[PDB]
Amino acid sequence: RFVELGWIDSTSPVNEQITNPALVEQIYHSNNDQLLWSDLATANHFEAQLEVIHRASFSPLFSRQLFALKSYRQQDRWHEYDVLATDTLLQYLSYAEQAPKVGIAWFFEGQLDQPLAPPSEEAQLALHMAIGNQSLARLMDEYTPQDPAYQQLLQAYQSLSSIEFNEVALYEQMERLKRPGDPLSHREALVQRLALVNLDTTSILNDVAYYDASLEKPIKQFQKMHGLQTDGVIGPQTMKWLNTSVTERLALLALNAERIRLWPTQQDSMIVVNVPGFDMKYWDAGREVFESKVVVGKTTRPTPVMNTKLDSLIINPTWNVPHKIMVEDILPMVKRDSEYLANHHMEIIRGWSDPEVIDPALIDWEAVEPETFPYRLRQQAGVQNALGTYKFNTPNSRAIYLHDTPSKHLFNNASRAFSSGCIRVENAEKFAQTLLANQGITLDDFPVSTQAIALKKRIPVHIIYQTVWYEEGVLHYRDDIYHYDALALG
Ligand SMILES: *C(=O)[C@@H]([C@@H]1N=C(C(=O)O)[C@@H](S[C@@H]2CN[C@@H](C(=O)N(C)C)C2)[C@@H]1C)[C@@H](C)O
Repeated sequence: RFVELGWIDSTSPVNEQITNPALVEQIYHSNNDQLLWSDLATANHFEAQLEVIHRASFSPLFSRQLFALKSYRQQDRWHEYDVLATDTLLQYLSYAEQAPKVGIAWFFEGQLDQPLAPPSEEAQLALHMAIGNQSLARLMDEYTPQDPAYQQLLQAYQSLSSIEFNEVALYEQMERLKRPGDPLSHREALVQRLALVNLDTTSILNDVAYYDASLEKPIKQFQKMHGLQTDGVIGPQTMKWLNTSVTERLALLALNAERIRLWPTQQDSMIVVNVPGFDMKYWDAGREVFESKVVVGKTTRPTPVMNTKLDSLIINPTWNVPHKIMVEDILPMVKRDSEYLANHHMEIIRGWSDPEVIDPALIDWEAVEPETFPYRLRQQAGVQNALGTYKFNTPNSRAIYLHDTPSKHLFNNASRAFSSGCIRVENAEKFAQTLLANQGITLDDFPVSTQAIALKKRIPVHIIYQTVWYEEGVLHYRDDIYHYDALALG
């Protein structure tokens, strides 16, 4: 009924499957009712690009279209294929344009289940042109992030895609742990599985019945690759990653490539925190000037994906204990431990406006119900302050900022989801120094007390969620700390 095309019949399912009949009609008329997709290499390139979106499991919309396309192809229904491909490429183009704007909706909040708006005029133009110059492939590639980050993940996806269904024995072992020097049953499976992730297995010795030196370094860099303690020990966490299928790895790659559409371009001066990587990097004038491990929010108080700017830096910050924390977390502990306040250098304050220190002794602690308790808590400046020596002020509606910690031992863990959402920074001192250097700010000597310092040039802070990324020659994988890789894996 609905698609007014001469060479498509009325009862074809394409009439219901198509999103923008109007715009498809126009394109086909402008090209004298000719097929855009009769070149195989071109259809295959576009089916490949939709497999990616399929595996990433974030768009039932594109999955529907791909199944339908793949179904028209198996039956040699090349007229129906042609028109549905054209409609689906319009969607791909809306998708390419909209993700950086509003893609947070599809990858974190909800999903791309409903047809997108048509693409911009600029895009419809580029398409018309591509149709005439027989360069649809170039058009699709042009509408992928021109980011080496993207292309490195796609390169790896393409390699692994080539060997998806090569069966490879599951790596097994007798005991839950297995240390250098122990007997080793399944050496073949283990080495095959180190190879899957393109670790160099060439120097590993053959048919040695034990976990020898030749295996230590490959195992330790497989561990590093997966952000695990490089202890050399084949335990459950190692085996989880060793024994992941190529299907599972391609899904991780797919999701993480598509996620790079969200991440806001790249700036010369910029700060990136990768949550599941529990790390962060400060670029300034094209240069990586600083990197550091961080602690991010716990699963229950997660660090959200967001973009803000670093406005100012506080040296020797006092910590104004927010209400929610005082009421639930702190007052009930001072109600029992009558030494809490003094140990944590935490003084009682009339109000944030009226900063009068009240001695804890002037208070009927039996009498206090935390919910209604009328004064406020303020931790004095110091090394043992919850914010340590440095607060990094990133003002935003969610009250998330970067700060030093006194609990520097927590950086020793592989998995660093301990905070109430804020981001604790190892080597805050160096971070402070490089910021001030690159702002053209000097300090005649280190301040006695609390010092606010506004940045001349505010830096964008991007907090991303990236479970796969390319860095110094190699592809890193990380556990799905906050469960957003959920659908990709099954
Ligand atoms: C940021 O997360 C909040 C602020 N920053 C820190 C932090 O990095 O965790 C917390 S302090 C810590 C978590 N809850 C407190 C607690 O459990 N007790 C028993 C005192 C200590 C702090 C809440 C916030 C400003 O957004």
